[PDB]
Amino acid sequence: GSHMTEEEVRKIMEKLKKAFKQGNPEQIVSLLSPDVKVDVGNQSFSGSEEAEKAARKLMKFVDRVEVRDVRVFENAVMIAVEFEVNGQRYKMIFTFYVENGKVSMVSIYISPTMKKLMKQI
Amino acid sequence: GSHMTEEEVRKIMEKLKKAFKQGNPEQIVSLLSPDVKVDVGNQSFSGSEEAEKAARKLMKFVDRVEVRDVRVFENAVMIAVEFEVNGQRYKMIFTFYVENGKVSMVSIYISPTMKKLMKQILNYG
Ligand SMILES: [Cl-]
Ligand SMILES: [Cl-]
Ligand code: NA
Repeated sequence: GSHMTEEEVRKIMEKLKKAFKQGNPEQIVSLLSPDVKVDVGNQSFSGSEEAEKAARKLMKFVDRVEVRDVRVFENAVMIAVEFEVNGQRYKMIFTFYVENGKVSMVSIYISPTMKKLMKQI
Repeated sequence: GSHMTEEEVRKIMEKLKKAFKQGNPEQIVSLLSPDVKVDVGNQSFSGSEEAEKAARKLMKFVDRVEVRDVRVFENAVMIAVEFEVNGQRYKMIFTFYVENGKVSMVSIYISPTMKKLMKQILNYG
């Protein structure tokens, strides 16, 4: 009545996984709920518009994307990625929490070395 | 030079799991980095002492804890729990990101029905 079956979460996982693998950010943005909450480093973003703006900014600095692993846990889709920015490689973890077929919350873990870089972006 | 092995992460996972199941928050607080960042709903907390305060507030209202499932993903420990508050059961997911043997960041997913309740507890508990 308000939750998502494993099958439903898996469908969104496949979409997210495919989008990351193709380096296709627009598919992921379309999966965000209008009031999506994004947490990355000290920064926090509210709303799909703010999230889309942030995603586009980040992707402009990213020269290469590699998907290391993807896992589903309850209504959470976790994606471990490596981004190349200016010849340097950074590992990040994206967690997508799904409600009603869309992503309500995004938690992004970034390494301390990327924190300095991420402030610029 | 800066990472944690799967074995070290799993050790902390076991500690976190035991603390939840046995209902002993001080064990969790002891694993938090001094500058731990916690996000739950609209609330945000910085520092272990502040996180400790939030944990104590919550535990005042939580009458039962059930650890439904636990998984390790890279340096993230995810714990799915059910909390009982005032006779009602809520499902939550706690994600603990580990750095250098302690938890640097905590991300908590809560269902929309719990959102109002959690704001009361964390602000006014
Ligand atoms: Cl449901
Ligand atoms: Cl290391
Ligand atoms: Na949410």
